[PDB]
Amino acid sequence: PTLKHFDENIISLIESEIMSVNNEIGWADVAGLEGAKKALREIVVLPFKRPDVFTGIRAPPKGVLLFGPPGTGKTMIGRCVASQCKATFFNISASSLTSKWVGEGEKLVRALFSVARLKLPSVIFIDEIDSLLSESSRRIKTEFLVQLDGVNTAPDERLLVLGATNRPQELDEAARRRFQKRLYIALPEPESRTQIVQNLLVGTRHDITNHNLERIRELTDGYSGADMRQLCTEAAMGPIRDIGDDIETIDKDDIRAVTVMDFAEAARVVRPTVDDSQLDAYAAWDKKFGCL
Ligand SMILES: Nc1ncnc2c1ncn2[C@@H]1O[C@H](COP(=O)(O)OP(=O)(O)O)[C@@H](O)[C@H]1O
Repeated sequence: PTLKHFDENIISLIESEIMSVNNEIGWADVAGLEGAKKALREIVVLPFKRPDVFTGIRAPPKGVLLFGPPGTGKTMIGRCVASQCKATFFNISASSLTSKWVGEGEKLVRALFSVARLKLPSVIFIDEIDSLLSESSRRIKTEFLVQLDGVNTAPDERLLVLGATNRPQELDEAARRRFQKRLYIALPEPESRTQIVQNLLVGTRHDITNHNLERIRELTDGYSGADMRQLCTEAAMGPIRDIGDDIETIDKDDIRAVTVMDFAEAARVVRPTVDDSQLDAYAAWDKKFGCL
């Protein structure tokens, strides 16, 4: 707290639950997405590392839009991107703005860009940004565009706004225009899905074999990484449900290992959250608006 003065509660709200700083966390736990990984590195990381090189025609975009089905790790992708540029991270939802924090919001959208503005390099992550760019809602939704044109008005500032959306087909020309680059973050590849599962099972007693991984991969077509997590929780319930009344007395170590059937059954309960008709409406939007 210094050099600036809004309600001193706004500032705290930022230090407390927007402002974040994570060092040297690479891509860790973000599975797959090689395409997008490459691009973010080219368009944001490299530029933040060498602003002496990336000027003139080699300037980075000030606005990148990540879009795709929900539960594809978009918010963490942002956290890693920030971590590799050794940048101050600012995570914030547009719903937290247009509901949890209204009236106060417009004053906060301002203070956000001010803080960011002096923690350079800074990365501002706005989740569900399509709501923000579509009432006190309008008062805020305006201050926002104000704030974000300013970003396109300071030349040598290492300040990127990173916006994420599950509903890109919901952004008009003037909206999409604020985004030089537009990255499609899509559902886990088959091999990605099983890496997730392996992360999620660490610390849980299980007999999952590589041959099993393959069966799981086989019946988790269309699953997001969030579904995969749902899957694992449900699968882990198998042992739990085999008990009954010993439950309150049983040794946790005596709990049956998680097995492939656990997943096979789990899969029957936990189904993909994305309708095939949507994956197309994404691919269509992407090939006509995305940096493919
Ligand atoms: N590489 C990945 N791609 C997609 N989802 C992942 C990945 N790694 C982990 N997840 C799962 O996704 C969930 C959170 O997704 P999130 O980062 O909120 O995605 P989005 O911002 O696209 O909604 C976590 O519970 C996690 O288990």
